[PDB]
Amino acid sequence: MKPKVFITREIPEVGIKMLEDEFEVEVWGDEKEIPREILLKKVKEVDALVTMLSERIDKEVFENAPKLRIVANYAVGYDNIDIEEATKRGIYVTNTPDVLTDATADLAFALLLATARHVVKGDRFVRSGEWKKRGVAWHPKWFLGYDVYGKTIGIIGLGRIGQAIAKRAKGFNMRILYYSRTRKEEVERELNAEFKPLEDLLRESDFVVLAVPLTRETYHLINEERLKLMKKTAILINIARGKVVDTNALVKALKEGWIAGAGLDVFEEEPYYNEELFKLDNVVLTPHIGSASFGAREGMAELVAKNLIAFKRGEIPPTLVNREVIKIRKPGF
Amino acid sequence: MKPKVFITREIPEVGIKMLEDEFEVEVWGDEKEIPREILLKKVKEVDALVTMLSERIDKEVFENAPKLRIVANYAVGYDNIDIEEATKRGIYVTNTPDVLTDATADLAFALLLATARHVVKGDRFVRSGEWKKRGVAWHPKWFLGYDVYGKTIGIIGLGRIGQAIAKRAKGFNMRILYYSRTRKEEVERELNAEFKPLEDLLRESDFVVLAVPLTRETYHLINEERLKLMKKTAILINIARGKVVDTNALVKALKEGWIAGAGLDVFEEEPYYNEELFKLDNVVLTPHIGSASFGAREGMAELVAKNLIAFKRGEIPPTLVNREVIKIRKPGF
Ligand SMILES: NC(=O)c1ccc[n+]([C@@H]2O[C@H](COP(=O)([O-])OP(=O)(O)OC[C@H]3O[C@@H](n4cnc5c(N)ncnc54)[C@H](OP(=O)(O)O)[C@@H]3O)[C@@H](O)[C@H]2O)c1
Ligand SMILES: NC(=O)c1ccc[n+]([C@@H]2O[C@H](COP(=O)([O-])OP(=O)(O)OC[C@H]3O[C@@H](n4cnc5c(N)ncnc54)[C@H](OP(=O)(O)O)[C@@H]3O)[C@@H](O)[C@H]2O)c1
Repeated sequence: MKPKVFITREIPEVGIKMLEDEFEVEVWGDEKEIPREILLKKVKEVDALVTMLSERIDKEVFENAPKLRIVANYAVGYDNIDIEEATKRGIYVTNTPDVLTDATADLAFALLLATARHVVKGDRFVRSGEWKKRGVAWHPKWFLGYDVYGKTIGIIGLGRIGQAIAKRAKGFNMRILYYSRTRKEEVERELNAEFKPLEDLLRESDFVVLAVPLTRETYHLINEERLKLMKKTAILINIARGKVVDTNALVKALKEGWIAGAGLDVFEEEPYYNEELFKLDNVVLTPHIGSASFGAREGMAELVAKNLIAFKRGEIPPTLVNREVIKIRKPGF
Repeated sequence: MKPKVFITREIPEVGIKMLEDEFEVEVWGDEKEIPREILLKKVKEVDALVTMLSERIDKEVFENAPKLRIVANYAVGYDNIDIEEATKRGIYVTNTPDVLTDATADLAFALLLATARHVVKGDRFVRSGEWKKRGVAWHPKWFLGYDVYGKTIGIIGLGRIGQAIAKRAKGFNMRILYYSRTRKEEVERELNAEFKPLEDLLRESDFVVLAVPLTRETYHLINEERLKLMKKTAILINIARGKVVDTNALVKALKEGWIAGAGLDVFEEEPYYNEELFKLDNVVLTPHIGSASFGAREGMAELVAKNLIAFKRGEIPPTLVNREVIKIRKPGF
């Protein structure tokens, strides 16, 4: 097991064990992200690298790692890596798609429902004792929320996660609108999803769910202008990336009644704190837990081991991101 | 509009307006439940009565209401009314089924996902600034929750709400088990739901959802013995009636790890406070808001008016509960 690999955070043990007999494994042990200073130092003799979304694996990193031929991100997204600079150095970059799809769609719907029906607020009300204090049991007009069944959901990014979200929406007999770079008719057919230019999707939707990678294009896709297109009753759900939304524009819309509420799993800076946003009652927040299900994180761990182990054996990584590097160099150490 | 009617709480105005031109409408205006003292006094000259879940419409009430010939409950459940004593006195009792089905199923699934994925907890963590304070952005083992998609759900009471919940479960490709008093083949066929004696449903389900009315039989159906039957990974969802569950047994199961967590919308006493339960992080609570969607509450108001207006025109109420009273006396004032 000559191949050296450094994992920047403690992923589920199943992945670690899978790599044991094939690699010399070292793993960062503190919960907080690893300081760059230390990282630059630990990547000197490594062949493989397993990083997290929060870590920025740019050019400076690839420089201090002369022997690094593969970087397996422990996420499906990969906007934290400079994939262009890596394809140049013949460095393979993998990710973990599909294994975390259901957990992320499951969380998107939890947010949609929690926001639409005020579960967080109602919980605080009960748990704090306030409900008991008030002496009121049940009231016709208390915590009135929005209907979900039969409503129109507009998925922005009908990819692996987007499609999973649409499959669930069918269970809520929703009318499914979606905006995406292309139209895959076999997908439109199976899900009964209808393409709509972004402006139309924003105008006709009761729930708008973001599920696109973060790129130059998607950066601030949801701005103060597009926020005005949505209905005053619509709710926005973001389980994509924090920067796909203009927080300031969003905070304005919520305070100004442009839309009804928001469920946010991601933010422009993580961790995040914003007194204004957090004062709001029509907002539900979670600390980037989209893929946090026992099953998903375990599957991610196993998929990363598969990619690194296939690369060892001179094979194209099952979930290789930049296939254009197959040319610059072939699989191996 | 000779007929007099007294609504015990301010239901959506659309219902009041519908009755305004056919009845002499009076409505209790405080938000807290009307004191019995005042109530007994207000029902003296009333022909119709519109009550809430919170009010106990027993014999003592039917007495002080010599003209009262119809009590429209503003709820689908009716365990708050002494239906027996009413059918005796020739008093028609109606409820509001179907109009609130979707809102309750929607809330039931919202609790399911929020408990499974720690939504409430995650929000407190983010909102309180604690997440920012700790310095960790994203961690492989943080807030790990349970998968929903593909899992097994056991619906106890496959009625109007139960079936709605099963329709949504299909959206999560769940395997649907269900315990109920009878088996309706056409329903099993449409939902792909499989009957299972209560005991098997409890051992095989990852999510147990209660949707039965409160009765002698269902009283404390979920006790310390049946809770031991559930998986240590299972989650219990109660959107039925607080007393269908033995809170004490539940609190025990939760602290002891007999089951993973609970999502509760109803309680044995409302409003409710319980320091032990509320200290728990694997419990999600909401103040009996199951039917609190704009559409549901509005449809309930309109349905109650349709019932009262049909009874006036000498017709059998569309959603008449106690049909055995059709004999004791015909429809009218
Ligand atoms: N919150 C969490 O815990 C969590 C968990 C997992 C993933 N995520 C986020 O979810 C993202 C997507 O995940 P996925 O697996 O579903 O990836 P994916 O399938 O590759 O992407 C989904 C869709 O985004 C579309 N898209 C890309 N750029 C677009 C643009 N400019 N305009 C419109 N549509 C665009 C893609 O269309 P085409 O492919 O046809 O161009 C694709 O249909 C990840 O990249 C990550 O940022 C968050
Ligand atoms: N939390 C909220 O905000 C909220 C909102 C609305 C309603 N609710 C509660 O939900 C209850 C059910 O609503 P629904 O419209 O679905 O009523 P439903 O359709 O009349 O009843 C649902 C099911 O319960 C079954 N059942 C009754 N007794 C049982 C027993 N002893 N063992 C097993 N199954 C039994 C019934 O079977 P059978 O057909 O064989 O009798 C039926 O299949 C309401 O009565 C109310 O208590 C709560």
